[PDB]
Amino acid sequence: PQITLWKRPLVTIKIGGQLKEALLDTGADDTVIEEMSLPGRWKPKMIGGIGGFIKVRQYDQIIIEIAGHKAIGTVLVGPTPVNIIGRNLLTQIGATLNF
Amino acid sequence: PQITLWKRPLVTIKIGGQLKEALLDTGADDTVIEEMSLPGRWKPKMIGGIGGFIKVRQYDQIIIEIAGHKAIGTVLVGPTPVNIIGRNLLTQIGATLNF
Ligand SMILES: CC(=O)N[C@@H](Cc1c[nH]c2ccccc12)C(=O)N[C@H](C(=O)N[C@@H](Cc1ccccc1)[C@H](O)[C@@H](O)[C@@H]1CCCN1C(=O)[C@@H](NC(=O)[C@H](Cc1c[nH]c2ccccc12)NC(C)=O)C(C)C)C(C)C
Ligand SMILES: [Cl-]
Ligand code: NA
Repeated sequence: PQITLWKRPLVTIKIGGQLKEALLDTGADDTVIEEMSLPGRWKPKMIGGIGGFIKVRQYDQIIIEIAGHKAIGTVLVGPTPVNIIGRNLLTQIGATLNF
Repeated sequence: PQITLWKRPLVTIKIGGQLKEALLDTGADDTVIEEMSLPGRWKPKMIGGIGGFIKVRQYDQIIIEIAGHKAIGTVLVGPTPVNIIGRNLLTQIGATLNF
């Protein structure tokens, strides 16, 4: 699609068999989702944002669909205020910013 | 332009007579710039995200030139680690996400 920005760029994602809403976020290096169960081992990661840093769980090679596009990559799980699809997965679905 | 997302979408902006680097951020509702002087009255605001909230000053009807494209709107000023161009100005320069 071509997604304009008058509204939040919220799309449906599918992860773990579950549909969720997430923000397509070009300001995010990484993809961060609210607490949920994911398979396998995780590794620690610290991410920084507007209010400081937080610890998240990093899961690699997670199958996730983003607005109907399949991706397989790293998903961080933690106390994010909103599910965020970052550039690691935006690149996998071929997204660009255009003006 | 068409901006791929392999790297952070950082661009040069001009605001308040000053050149700065800022992140084109589709996930941001608002535009937030590091501490600087701007004209007019302001009001305080708390903005949230990863790591919690920071207090900022809200200035209205500010012009920012974003990679050569002028936009006017509300600009927040405060202790952001990264200058952020949010949707309120991305819309004005006709930015879209495409995939
Ligand atoms: C690996 C890593 O940590 N990378 C960082 C980037 C980075 C590199 N060096 C650093 C050094 C220090 C700090 C950060 C970095 C990274 O990618 N961070 C991401 C991140 O937080 N990105 C921000 C942009 C940003 C980048 C860098 C510094 C600060 C901020 C997101 O792109 C950005 O889109 C996030 C997610 C959604 C909204 N939002 C924000 O931070 C914005 N908040 C908003 O737009 C909120 C949204 C909202 C509505 N209702 C709410 C209720 C609760 C909480 C939030 C909300 N609105 C308002 C009005 O507050 C503010 C910029 C205004 C996370 C998600 C991985
Ligand atoms: Cl439009
Ligand atoms: Na599906």
